[PDB]
Amino acid sequence: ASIKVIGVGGGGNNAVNRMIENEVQGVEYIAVNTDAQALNLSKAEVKMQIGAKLTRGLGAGANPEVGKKAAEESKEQIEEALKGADMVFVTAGMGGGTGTGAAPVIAQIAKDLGALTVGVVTRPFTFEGRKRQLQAAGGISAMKEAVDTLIVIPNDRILEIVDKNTPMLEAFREADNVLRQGVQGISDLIATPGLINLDFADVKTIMSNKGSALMGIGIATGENRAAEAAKKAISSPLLEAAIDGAQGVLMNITGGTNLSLYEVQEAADIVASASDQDVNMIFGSVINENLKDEIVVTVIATGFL
Ligand SMILES: Nc1nc2c(ncn2[C@@H]2O[C@H](COP(=O)(O)OP(=O)(O)OP(O)(O)=S)[C@@H](O)[C@H]2O)c(=O)[nH]1
Repeated sequence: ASIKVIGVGGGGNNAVNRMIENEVQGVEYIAVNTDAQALNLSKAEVKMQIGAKLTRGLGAGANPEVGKKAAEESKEQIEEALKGADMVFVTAGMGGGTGTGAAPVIAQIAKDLGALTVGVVTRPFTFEGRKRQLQAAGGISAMKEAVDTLIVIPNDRILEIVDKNTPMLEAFREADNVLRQGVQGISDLIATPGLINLDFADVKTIMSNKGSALMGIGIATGENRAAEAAKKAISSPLLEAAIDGAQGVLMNITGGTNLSLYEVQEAADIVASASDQDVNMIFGSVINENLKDEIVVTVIATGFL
């Protein structure tokens, strides 16, 4: 009922902006940064500057230690901001200083408060350099110890979706959109009750912080949309392990008012047919009025180990 989405650092805050612009509902947004300048470009209602004393508003200069200590300096404000949350999503681009360093601290505060804590983060593009990869790896494992589930999106695979024409700025806008889809694929099923009844217990069921969780997305229009989006999702480049490896699978099929009973059934059956015979699978369905002839299928795969 109290669902919070908390973006951390530049990348995460940009993802929270795409979410606000697509009027994702049912969630309270919070933006967190060590950089005061960037913070004021956030559209989130609550804007939290962390590590005022340590960084004086100037960012964490690409050092995860500073991001971590910034979030520790602001320990009590993060607690106040999150009090009463049943569920907390923590988004960030891993690789820099504030995301990598602060996101784990914020995730741990949320778990400690009893929130169901899901992380949704990206691993950086290979073109960003070995040092960004290293820093990111470090924060990804830190995050896994601090969340109930960590969804990890490998940015390189985004380049296998958008065309090879795409320059950096547009590539990163796509990353904001994958991050949004990872949060929203889950939050939409739980923010409001759908036509398929789907509760917290159902969602707790697919939660594992043992191994990075992975997501697949598929989008289609036209008369064969259900099967095409289901099939694309199970074949998403973002889904680096095959879906049959997963012990847990959440599936979100979203569509417009013409989303049909047979499509739901078809998409659910495709995804279940690709999955392990003993998978624990929870399916949800939501109507998005703004979609017209397009459907979206998201799968979150967990418990690969
Ligand atoms: N989704 C998204 N990801 C971004 C964007 N800009 C950079 N990234 C990714 O996130 C990673 C971290 O960058 P960023 O969020 O901007 O740093 P920061 O966490 O704020 O860290 P800092 O030291 O500058 S204070 C980058 O390595 C890159 O992969 C963006 O605008 N949107």
